[PDB]
Amino acid sequence: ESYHKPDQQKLQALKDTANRLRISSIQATTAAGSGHPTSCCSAAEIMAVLFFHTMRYKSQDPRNPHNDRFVLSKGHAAPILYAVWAEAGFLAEAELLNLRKISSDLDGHPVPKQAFTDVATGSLGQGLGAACGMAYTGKYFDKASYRVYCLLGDGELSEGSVWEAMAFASIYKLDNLVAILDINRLGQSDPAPLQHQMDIYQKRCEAFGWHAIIVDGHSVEELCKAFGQAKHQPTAIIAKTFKGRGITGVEDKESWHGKPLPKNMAEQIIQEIYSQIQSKKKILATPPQEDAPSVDIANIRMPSLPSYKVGDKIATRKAYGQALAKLGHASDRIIALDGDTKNSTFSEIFKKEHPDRFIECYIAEQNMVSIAVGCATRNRTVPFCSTFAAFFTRAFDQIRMAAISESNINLCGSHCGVSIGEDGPSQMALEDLAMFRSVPTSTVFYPSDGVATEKAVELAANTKGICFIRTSRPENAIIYNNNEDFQVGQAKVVLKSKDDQVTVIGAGVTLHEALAAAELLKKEKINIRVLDPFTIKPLDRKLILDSARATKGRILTVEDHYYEGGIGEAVSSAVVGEPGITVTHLAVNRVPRSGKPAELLKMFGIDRDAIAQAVRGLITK
Amino acid sequence: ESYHKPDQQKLQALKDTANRLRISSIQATTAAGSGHPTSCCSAAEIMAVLFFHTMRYKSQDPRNPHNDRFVLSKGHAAPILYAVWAEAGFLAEAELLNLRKISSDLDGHPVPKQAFTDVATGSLGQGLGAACGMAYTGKYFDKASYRVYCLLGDGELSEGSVWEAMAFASIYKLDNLVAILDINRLGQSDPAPLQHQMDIYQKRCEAFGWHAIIVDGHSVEELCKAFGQAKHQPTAIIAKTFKGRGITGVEDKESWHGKPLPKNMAEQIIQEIYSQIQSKKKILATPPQEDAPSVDIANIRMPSLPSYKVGDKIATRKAYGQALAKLGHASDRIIALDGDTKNSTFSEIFKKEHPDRFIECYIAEQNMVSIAVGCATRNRTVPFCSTFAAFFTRAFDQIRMAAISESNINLCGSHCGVSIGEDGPSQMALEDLAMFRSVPTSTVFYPSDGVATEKAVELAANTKGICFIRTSRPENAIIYNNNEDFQVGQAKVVLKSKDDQVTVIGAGVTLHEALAAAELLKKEKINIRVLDPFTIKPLDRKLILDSARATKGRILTVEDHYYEGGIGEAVSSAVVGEPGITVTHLAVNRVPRSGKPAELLKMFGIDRDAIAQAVRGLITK
Ligand SMILES: Cc1ncc(C[n+]2c([C@](O)(CO)[C@@H](O)[C@H](O)COP(=O)(O)O)sc(CCOP(=O)(O)OP(=O)(O)O)c2C)c(N)n1
Ligand SMILES: Cc1ncc(C[n+]2c([C@](O)(CO)[C@@H](O)[C@H](O)COP(=O)(O)O)sc(CCOP(=O)(O)OP(=O)(O)O)c2C)c(N)n1
Ligand SMILES: [Mg+2]
Ligand SMILES: [Mg+2]
Ligand code: NA
Ligand code: NA
Repeated sequence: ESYHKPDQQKLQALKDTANRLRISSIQATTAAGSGHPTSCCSAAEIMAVLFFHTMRYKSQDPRNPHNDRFVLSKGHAAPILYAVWAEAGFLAEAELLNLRKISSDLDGHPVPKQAFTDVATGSLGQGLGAACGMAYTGKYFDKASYRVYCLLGDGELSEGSVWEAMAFASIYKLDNLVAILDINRLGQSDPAPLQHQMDIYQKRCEAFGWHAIIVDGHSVEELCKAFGQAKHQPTAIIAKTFKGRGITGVEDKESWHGKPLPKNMAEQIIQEIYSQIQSKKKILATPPQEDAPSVDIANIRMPSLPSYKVGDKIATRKAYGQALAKLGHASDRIIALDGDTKNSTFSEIFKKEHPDRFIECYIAEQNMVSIAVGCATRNRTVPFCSTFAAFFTRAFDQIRMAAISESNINLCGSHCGVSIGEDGPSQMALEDLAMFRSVPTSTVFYPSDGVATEKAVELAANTKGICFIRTSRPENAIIYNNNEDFQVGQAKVVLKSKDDQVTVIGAGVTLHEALAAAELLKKEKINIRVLDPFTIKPLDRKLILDSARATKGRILTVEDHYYEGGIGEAVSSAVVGEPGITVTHLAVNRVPRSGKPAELLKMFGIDRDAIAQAVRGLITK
Repeated sequence: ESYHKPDQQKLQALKDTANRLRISSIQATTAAGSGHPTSCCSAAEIMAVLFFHTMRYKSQDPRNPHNDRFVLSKGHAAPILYAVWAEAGFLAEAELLNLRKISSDLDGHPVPKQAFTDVATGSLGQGLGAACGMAYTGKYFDKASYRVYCLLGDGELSEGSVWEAMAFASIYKLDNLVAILDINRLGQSDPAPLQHQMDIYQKRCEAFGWHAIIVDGHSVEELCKAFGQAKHQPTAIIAKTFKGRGITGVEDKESWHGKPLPKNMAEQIIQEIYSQIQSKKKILATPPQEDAPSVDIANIRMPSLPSYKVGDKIATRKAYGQALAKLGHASDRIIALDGDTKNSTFSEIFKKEHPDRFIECYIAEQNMVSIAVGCATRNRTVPFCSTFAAFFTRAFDQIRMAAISESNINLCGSHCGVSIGEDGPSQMALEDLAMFRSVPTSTVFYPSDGVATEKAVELAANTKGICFIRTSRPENAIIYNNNEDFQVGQAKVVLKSKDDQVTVIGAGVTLHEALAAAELLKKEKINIRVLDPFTIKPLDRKLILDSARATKGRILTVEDHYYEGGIGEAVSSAVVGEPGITVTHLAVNRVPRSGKPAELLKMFGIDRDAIAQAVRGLITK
């Protein structure tokens, strides 16, 4: 479709639109008594041109799969996003004045309870990565005509996650992606480092493989023209703007970030702005080409039961890769992402079988999570991203924001605990249960053998929210029949007798250490009940207490994790006050060190001998 | 001091050194059965030239404050670091063969139990930020002649944290810093994105303000020359290398990252390499100019007691800034860092009073933490870094690695919980207690008024490990006398009577809600004991149980945090099994939303009315 070169009337209408957007941003934030009108005002021409000249979308159906995508990475400009959607006719204009109220959904930063919002972006520097996932999906998966536009602040460009996204987009040739940089000179508490050194922004963007265009960000004509030419690269529109543009005496000034105008001032400024508006008549949105495919929404089922033999040995990290590849044969919706760790996590098995649905994200965990979030938007794909669980700590803010975004992504973190052995603590995940349990939409799977791992992958695929699967480096025996039924929130008793003296709860390597401890103790005529949680969150509280009532009220938890936030604390929190119920914990008490897996389990007090000694001390207490 | 231009004999000795380093890296990793010899071999000439021509250091005193610093950012090249320190005469050569053993300190990645290691770097992309802190300290604080050298991998350069550090170094004119990029074409599981496109690396470095020099990374002469010229910019030595250099048939090949040579192969390769060595005679290290100043090690004490009046109102975020500024008058060792949030966290007060000791880190939380770690190395400074607690999640891997680095840094995170109100959940820290409690060297302060905040700052300054202070946005009454004694691990009973029916544990805003609940309940002739933990980690278990025994065994915890990993779980874990002891929790059950602070405390069930209802239900249970 050809560029429609605007006439003066259309340009004036875009100017009028921009000024209406300024007025609304001021009105809403003054009414609220909080917000960021000066951050809205620098972006007003950009927003007017994108929404009312460049982009193609259904104004009454913002989530429509054919629409261009817009990502407001500088999320504190939310009032101007709300204003554009009122201008487009989707929101009632009166509702804008209810910004930030508990009675409204026009919250302080954008969130997906709003139909026009796909991802939450209030933590700066994350929007471009989500936009990259949307664009990758558009070009390679949907193979559709929609474009993706992402508006960033200049201070925001200090976040390294932005530059990971920059690099991703040029690696993957995202010529359907446009980044708009609101170079308004100022951050929150000082000028942004580069201020109005436009040439340095351009050099940085070009060095990272983008086509970079410097524009006057307050010229609707320059913006129309720059937006109106597609490229064969991701394109950066580097817009020179003034913070607080159009607010006399505030434009280009410090001390105004995140400060609303007092009511007397708002009135005077609004009259000034209003005097610039030539017509009240609004521009209409233009709809998209409807070429996005149908996506099925059905449950995804493994093509057959697991085919692992009891007593065979496999690491759960390898079972993960096998299971993911298997599920990829059952649904084309499954995609896999990994951060240069595919030979360690075994996501390489998926890549071998389904290369078109594997996304190499390189050593860039923050961006990987954001790509996954973007790919999951509008239910276009079912992403599984993997790395070492330790390195998911690099992406905690992206994971946190993924829950605020109501995202359905699946994360598999390998190499948990000290049982990795010789690499040492940098590679050892000892805080990942704490981290993922604190994510409010999470389900935490901790499979203890290959069968449980395959079942966890299948369950995760069909579970909403942030699903985490904790996998382990060493090989462990298969203990479950292939036809064992597994469910979220259902634990398994893997050893029991009628005279059990303690219920021992372990998972992964510590489940297997608990089973070996049981063999040790049998020597001593002491029996223990052994329970495998399967999911750490939610925890099968009923089976845990039923078990504990069978074993004199005594529970012992043993985990390859630090004491805080893990299995022991989950169990304690679930059962505290239950009469005759006691909980004793074994976990890792400090930063570990290198050695063989068995040696470290011993050093840190979570192997078979430690468990046996804790059981004896309970019995003799 | 002039460059000493090496003769052919010196160049040959550097070549011989490089080849000795290759042999040792192979021997050690073959002996261990794990490790990364091909990642060592690409760096062997770089390491030989740095250690035996360019840098100045005391070989027998690696921690000496006058020494040049070396940071191995690509930490999996640890065997070659160990080999250089054996070559320099500090380590016994036999010990190299004990790599990765539980009987050795030559662990899989470098760690500060090694005298020659300042920061742990096994999580890629963090070393350059630590190096920036070291260089900033050298140039601006110590005002000393030492230089800082940081070796990075090429895959590693995909981490956004690297680019934050790149930008920091050019902002702050770190002309005493050199980054060496080991452009060996390959990452772990595939070629690095840019492969041997040296010109693109150069353009990226130059765009970020560095002086960039492309060299043959296997030419000792080119390396000597490039290292031998100081600049007025941070300098990037962009070294074209081959992975596995010198290992015939492995050099430049895929499928060899992190794979040791089998013993038969090692023998053949080592003989080949050894045949290239012209002399066994080793080069000696050259010592530094001794111009680093003396740093005192004494306790740091506030110059006076707090001067806050009971019943006055102040937010703990503002008390933090006031307290930090005050302590800065007592010791020149205190430095402050903030990520473009100084007007929100009130670290601006410190900046006003002590501008030379404030480091603006911009919107780059990962790098901020790494700068702090680097500044704290060798005890040169006592850093306090601040941002919103929510945004510390962006830096969790840096914090995790800071504990592995045995670092003494202080972190103050503001804007905790839903009590911030209108910005919404992107800004609300609801997982920070979970996160910081999981850091094994942490102390977690949660001050409930301005007096407690000042005492927490003072205590943190004098406490080893990762200290976290959780501050709050809204103003709250001062409840403590200025002369109240505070200690790590000591809680306070702030309300008690002889007929108390429940012990209510709150902190920050929920302490004040618990006190208002107590006033509500008094109406009903119900008294409650109210306990302020002060530190969440370590928790005053004794006072909590003594309190609970006075209140019919009943504890109620109330927190502006998610359920997992916070105060309620800490308390439960501490007291589970204690007879007649029950714990009931109130916390935030899901992602919040915008509204007034009081409205959100109500919506999420953690305000005075929620507490009063939970107390009544205990009593009537
Ligand atoms: C990852 C990260 N780090 C820091 C910040 C903080 N911050 C912003 C806000 O969080 C808004 O999103 C902040 O203004 C709060 O509302 C302040 O709360 P108070 O309680 O103090 O009122 S916005 C921002 C600066 C961004 O500058 P630019 O990128 O240049 O954008 P522009 O406004 O100039 O267009 C900072 C530092 C966040 N949010 N995320
Ligand atoms: C933040 C982050 N993300 C990923 C990685 C993984 N990784 C490395 C190692 O972690 C070593 O530090 C990895 O090799 C493990 O030892 C493998 O464990 P196994 O159990 O599978 O044996 S190293 C690395 C690739 C780095 O490439 P370059 O930067 O190019 O360096 P070079 O080797 O070519 O010189 C990756 C992805 C870590 N560690 N950190
Ligand atoms: Mg700005
Ligand atoms: Mg490499
Ligand atoms: Na899922
Ligand atoms: Na401290």
